[PDB]
Amino acid sequence: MATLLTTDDLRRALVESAGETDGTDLSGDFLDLRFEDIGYDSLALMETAARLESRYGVSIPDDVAGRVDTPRELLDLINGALAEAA
Repeated sequence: MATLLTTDDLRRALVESAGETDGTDLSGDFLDLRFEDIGYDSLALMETAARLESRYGVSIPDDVAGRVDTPRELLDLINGALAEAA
């Protein structure tokens, strides 16, 4: 059945990596947002992915992690790798 990331799962990654709700409101849907729009660098995106990567046992290239403009594609990317697992 696999284990995919919901809006809460990915939200936590962003929030926890940034700190603790530091203006980073990913409450509800945040897929149609942009990382620059929410004050994120790819550096934090690495950290975001890494925290999830470690739990789910996935691995995404740093260059690919720090390439997503929208949180949607970050979710899409990890869920893609999650589907590459079983």
